[PDB]
Amino acid sequence: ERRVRELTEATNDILWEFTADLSEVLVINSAYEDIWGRSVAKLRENPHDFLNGIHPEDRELMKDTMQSLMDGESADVECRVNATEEYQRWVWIQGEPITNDAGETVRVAGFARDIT
Repeated sequence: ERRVRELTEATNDILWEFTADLSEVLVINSAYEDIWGRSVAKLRENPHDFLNGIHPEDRELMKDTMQSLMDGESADVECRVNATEEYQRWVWIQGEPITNDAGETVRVAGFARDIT
């Protein structure tokens, strides 16, 4: 059923990864620009910039998401994005923690898919 879904519309997921303190973007692809309505260049210079593209109500859900990741759990959230389009896009985000030698979450990584 997944393949047939993919025939109907080619997948174009955002692939992302940040350091856990959001000091840097480690992975971001060009799909980010159309969906978020913001530049990858700006994100690299300020890794917190993606938050400005998230509806202000879903911004606090993101705090809960980061906390889950820091507790070593995977997370799965849906939120409204793209400030230029009055946040009319919905995105499905799934993230996982990448840990250091001591089991601490030091990077967070996943995908984001435009689900309308």
